Amino acid sequence: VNSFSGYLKLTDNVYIKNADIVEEAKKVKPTVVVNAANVYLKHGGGVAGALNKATNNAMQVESDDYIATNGPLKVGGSCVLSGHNLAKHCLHVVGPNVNKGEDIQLLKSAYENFNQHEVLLAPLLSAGIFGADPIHSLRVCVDTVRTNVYLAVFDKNLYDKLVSSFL
Ligand SMILES: O=C(Nc1ccc(C(=O)N[C@@H]2c3cccc(O)c3C[C@@H]2C(=O)O)c(O)c1)NC1CC1
Repeated sequence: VNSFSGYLKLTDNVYIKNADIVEEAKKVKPTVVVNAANVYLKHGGGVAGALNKATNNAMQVESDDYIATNGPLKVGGSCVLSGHNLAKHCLHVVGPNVNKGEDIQLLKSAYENFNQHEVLLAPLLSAGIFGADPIHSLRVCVDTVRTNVYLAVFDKNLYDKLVSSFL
């Protein structure tokens, strides 16, 4: 039993809810919140900008030190940093950005990072301003993640479409 509430169950391990992932992290304080990161951990907009803003820019400060030490992530890769006031940990995962021409096959590799954590609060990778089809992202998520994932979808219209079209 866990504290996530009001989710629709899609499969044995994947749950989804129309919710602002920022509001959901503050309320649950999950062990892991996933950020929709880029390779530079520059949290400007979309999900990333929102999570960083909620940390009063502490996420960005920590991220800049991480990059200065380690260099950029790989597309499809991840790193674990602090969850600040939102979660114990933040798993920064880089999905391909279609608006940069990145290979959509990297989306499966990106979701494989979730398998290193037993339970996660997460957004759909590569959706929103990353430019991929969210229906496809959900399919890849279900078919790749084996650990327990609770997906927050900000847009109600999109949430309904994801549920209604789910096979
Ligand atoms: O500002 C926020 N939250 C917040 C959450 C998500 C996002 C975001 O961009 N989502 C993305 C989005 C939007 C529309 C269609 C989409 O396919 C996606 C993918 C992604 C998502 O929905 O996962 C955001 O811009 C801000 N909270 C403050 C009031 C406290």
